[PDB]
Amino acid sequence: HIRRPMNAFMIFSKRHRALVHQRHPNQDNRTVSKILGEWWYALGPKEKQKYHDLAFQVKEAHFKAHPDWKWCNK
DNA sequence: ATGAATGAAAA
DNA sequence: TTTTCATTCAT
Repeated sequence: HIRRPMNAFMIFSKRHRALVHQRHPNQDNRTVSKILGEWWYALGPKEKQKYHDLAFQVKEAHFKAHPDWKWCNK
């Protein structure tokens, strides 16, 4: 099963979700998601375009390690 | 034990 | 609107 290439904020979330959870004691993982969104807005273009470069580099190797793959929504 | 909903974005 | 990750919470 070929899954979609990760977004930029998806990579961000993967790298910082645990952190947000540790730094907001026993919160809900949806408030964790929200705070992750806040962190993403408050992030400087400096690293935002780094996560963007990461998303590009994952996307290329997804469009070549899987030829003829489409964004199919049922 | 299985599904819902929280977040950004490219499609 | 859909879905990529993750996961508490609700069912």
